[PDB]
Amino acid sequence: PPLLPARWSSAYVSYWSPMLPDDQLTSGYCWFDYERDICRIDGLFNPWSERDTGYRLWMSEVGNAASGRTWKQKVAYGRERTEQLCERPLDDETGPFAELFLPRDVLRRLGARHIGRRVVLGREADGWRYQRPGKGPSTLYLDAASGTPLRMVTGDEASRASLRDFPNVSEAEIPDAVFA
Amino acid sequence: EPPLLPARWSSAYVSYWSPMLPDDQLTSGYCWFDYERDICRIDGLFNPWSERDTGYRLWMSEVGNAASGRTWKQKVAYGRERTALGEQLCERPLDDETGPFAELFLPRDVLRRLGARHIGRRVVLGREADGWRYQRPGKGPSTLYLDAASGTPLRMVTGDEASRASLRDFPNVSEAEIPDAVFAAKR
Ligand SMILES: O=C(O)C(=O)Cc1ccccc1
Ligand SMILES: O=C(O)C(=O)Cc1ccccc1
Ligand SMILES: O=C(O)C(=O)Cc1ccccc1
Ligand SMILES: O=C(O)C(=O)Cc1ccccc1
Repeated sequence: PPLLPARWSSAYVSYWSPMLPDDQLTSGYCWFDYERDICRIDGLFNPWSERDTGYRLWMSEVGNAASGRTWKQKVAYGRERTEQLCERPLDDETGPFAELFLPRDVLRRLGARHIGRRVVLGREADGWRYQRPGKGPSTLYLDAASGTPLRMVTGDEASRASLRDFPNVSEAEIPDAVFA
Repeated sequence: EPPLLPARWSSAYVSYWSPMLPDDQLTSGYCWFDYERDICRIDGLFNPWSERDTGYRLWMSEVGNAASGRTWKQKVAYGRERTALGEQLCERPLDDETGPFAELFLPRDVLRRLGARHIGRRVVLGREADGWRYQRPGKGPSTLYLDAASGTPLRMVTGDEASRASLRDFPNVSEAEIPDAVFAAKR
């Protein structure tokens, strides 16, 4: 069971299997620096009920596993009738952060098994299935050559699951300012 | 007289429409602009995009070099597929695309060269902002809202909001140096 790359950043595409009528397809960008033990994710939050809250949330989250504190910048997009979107930002938020969203050693700590191989985003990929504890199964697809992440499946794709795709992973230097 | 845009700026963006019509999408992504390099990068689900006419929803990363007059697009198609499970999304990378690129999506001097007037101040994204209104000759009006203290972009309005406009918001603009690799134009 392999590690993830020491640092990576990618656009991401986030969706569901199956796609139910109120499921959203979204995008953003994310950064994971495992040396600093820190990540950042910018995008429209998925899932988020506009039905129950009255709005769609855009979020930028900086999760610092070294200090155990996350920081969130938030904007709300509400629907009004005059039919328009009403932008309002919410308070910044902090709270506990036990580990990164994908810990570098996740496949070793949760005892992943190799389920086989799948073409994902036009690349050949290793499927690594592992059980989140008291939460359910997950599959992480790693590029079967470079070892960088292609797709993150949270749940069982055969019944119900979140999917996050990473189409342009860069393993390059991340400037300090990104995690300011 | 209107200001120049910041020499370099990058931000998450949220992209939408006024008014929101049935097929209109709210999307998000990230964008980088370097005016000394005469280059820009935008990553996101393309908005607007006709899934009805094409068969899919497009995610794209585009690098547009106004200096070399060339663009590079990385493309991934998300298609709907009927399945035993109801239906599911199928990702399909398309070929990378290259081609001509005339000018940056938001040129630094755009307010100056297109003769923008100061129409007032407004709070945009919780910040006091200056509104600059101008005409894109042969196309329609625009308003660009700039942070009134820092001069950075906050909201780009393409069209007239009270009838039909696209809105792009920039909630976390950074004036930090942009590493060269961001504009590498390889997946
Ligand atoms: O799974 C997703 O698509 C998300 O919503 C992740 C996320 C986390 C923090 C800020 C924005 C998006
Ligand atoms: O574990 C989560 O809750 C996540 O949001 C994971 C994730 C990772 C990368 C981009 C978006 C979401
Ligand atoms: O206005 C938008 O929301 C866009 O779609 C801009 C864009 C340009 C190039 C790649 C991705 C998104
Ligand atoms: O004018 C356009 O066509 C654009 O795409 C402008 C833009 C600027 C910043 C982020 C996304 C799109």
